Amino acid sequence: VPGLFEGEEFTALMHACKETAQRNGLILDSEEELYKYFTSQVRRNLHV
Repeated sequence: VPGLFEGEEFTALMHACKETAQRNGLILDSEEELYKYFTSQVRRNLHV
C-alpha cells in the first residue's frame, strides 16, 4: 500500500525487515531491496 508506511513508520519497518532477512538467510541493505522483501512476505501470508 503506497504511503501506508512512511516517515516514522518506515523506520521500524525497514529495520524489522533486515532483522527478518538475516534470519531467513538473506542479506538486504538498500531500502528498495528491503521493501520488495517486505511486499513479497505479505503476498504469501495475508490471505484476505
